[PDB]
Amino acid sequence: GSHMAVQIGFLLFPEVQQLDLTGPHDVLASLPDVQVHLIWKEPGPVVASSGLVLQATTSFADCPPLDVICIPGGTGVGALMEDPQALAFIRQQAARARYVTSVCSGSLVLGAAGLLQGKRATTHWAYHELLAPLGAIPVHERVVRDGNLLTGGGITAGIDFALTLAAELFDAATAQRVQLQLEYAPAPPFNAGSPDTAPASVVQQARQRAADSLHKRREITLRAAARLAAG
Amino acid sequence: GSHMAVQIGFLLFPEVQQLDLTGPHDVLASLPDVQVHLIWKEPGPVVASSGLVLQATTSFADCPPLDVICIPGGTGVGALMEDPQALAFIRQQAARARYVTSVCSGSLVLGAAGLLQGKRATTHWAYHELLAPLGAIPVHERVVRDGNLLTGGGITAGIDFALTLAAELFDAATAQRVQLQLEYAPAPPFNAGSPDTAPASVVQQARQRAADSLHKRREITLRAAARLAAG
Repeated sequence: GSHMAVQIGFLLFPEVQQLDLTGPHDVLASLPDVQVHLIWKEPGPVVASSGLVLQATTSFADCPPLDVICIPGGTGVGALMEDPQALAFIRQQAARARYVTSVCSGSLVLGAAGLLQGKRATTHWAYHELLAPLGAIPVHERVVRDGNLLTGGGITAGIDFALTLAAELFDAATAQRVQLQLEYAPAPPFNAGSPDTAPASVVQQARQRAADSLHKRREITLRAAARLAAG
Repeated sequence: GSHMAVQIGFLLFPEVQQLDLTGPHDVLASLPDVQVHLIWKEPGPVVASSGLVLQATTSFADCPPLDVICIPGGTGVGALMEDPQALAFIRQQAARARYVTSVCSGSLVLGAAGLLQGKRATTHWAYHELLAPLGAIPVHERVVRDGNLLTGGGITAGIDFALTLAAELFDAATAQRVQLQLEYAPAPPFNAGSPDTAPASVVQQARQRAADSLHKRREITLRAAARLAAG
C-alpha cells in the first residue's frame, strides 16, 4: 500500500513437513505490511507428509520477486532435488532475494540448486553427510548463517530465524513485539532434540529408522551434485 | 488396524491462529497408529487469521469419539465462545476424552463450554483476566495441568505438551524418539516471550494493541459466564 510490502515466499510441495513452513509463516505473517506466498507449480491443494492439506497461493510464474524465500523440508524434498522447474525457480528467486533460507532437509534443495557452493550450511541431523557433496561447508548449529543465507536444522528452526529476520527487516523492538504478542516461549519437557543430548538407545533407533531414506537421499544427492559439476 | 488407533482431534475454525494447531498436529501425527482430525461444522476449507487456508477433515457429527481433543486460539475464538453448536460438541467430546487441551485463547472456549469450573488453567497472557469469570483458577505457567486438562498459554505450547501426551499415551522413549526425529530443538534469538521477560516498552505496546480486543472478549466472556450461571 502506502508502505513497502515485504514479499515473503515459502515453497509448498507434496509431502512437505508442514510445521517447517507453518511455524515461520505465522511469525512472518505478523509483520507490518508483509505479503506471504505459498508457492508451487500451480495454486491449489498440496498434501503435507502428515496428510494435512495446505493451499498454494501462487504458481512459480506468477510469484513476485521475493525478499525472503524459504524452502521447508520433509519426505517430499527428494523429488524436489531433481525437479528441474522447481530448481530453476529457486535459482531465479535466490539471485536477488534479500534472504535465502531453509528448514530441515530444505537446505538439500538449495544445495541441489547450486546455492550452497562454498557456503556454511546445516540440514536435518540424519542427513548432514549430504551437505558436503552439494559443496556446502557442513556446520552443526541450530541455525547456520552465511551472509544472507540462513539454514536451520530442526523442525521449528524457522520460527527462531523468522524472529532474526523480523529484527533486521524492521527492528529488534518489532521482533520482540511479535514474540510477545504470539507469546512464543518454548520449553520442551524432554531434551532429545539433538543427537548429542538424546539417550543413545533413542539415537540408534532413529538412525535405524532413517537408514533407507538416507540411502535413497544419498543416491539423489550424488546425481544432483554430478549435474552441478557438469556445469 | 491391528493396533489401537488413538483418535486425536483439533477444532479448526475461521480465524484460528494456525500455528496453535499445526504445531501439535505435526508432533502427534508422528505417533504410532494415530488418526488425527481437523474438526469443523463441515469438512472443507477454513481460513486462519493469517489468510492461510486449512482443510477440515470432518464435521462435528461425523467425528469419532476422541482420545485427545485440542482447542487452538486466535481471533476466531470470540465467535466460538458463543457458538452453541461448537460448545455442545466440545462438551460432548470432553465428557469421555482421555485428554482435554487447548492453546492460547482456546482455553476461553473450554471455559465458555463450562469445562474450566474449579480447574487450574492458563490462557494467552493478554487475556488472563478472563479465566476467573469462567470459573478457572488462573495460573501463570507455560502449560498448566489439572488432572487430564492441559492448557498452554503461548503459541507453541501445544508442541511441548504434545510431547508430554506422547510419553503418556505410549512411553518416554517414544516421545524422545519423536523429538529427535523431528529435531525439535527451540532456541529463540530474543527473550520476549513473556510479559515478565520482554522490555517494558514492548509490554506496554502489546497491551495497547490488545486493548480493543480484550474489551470485546471481556464482554463475550461475561455473557458466556452468565449463561453457565443460569445453569
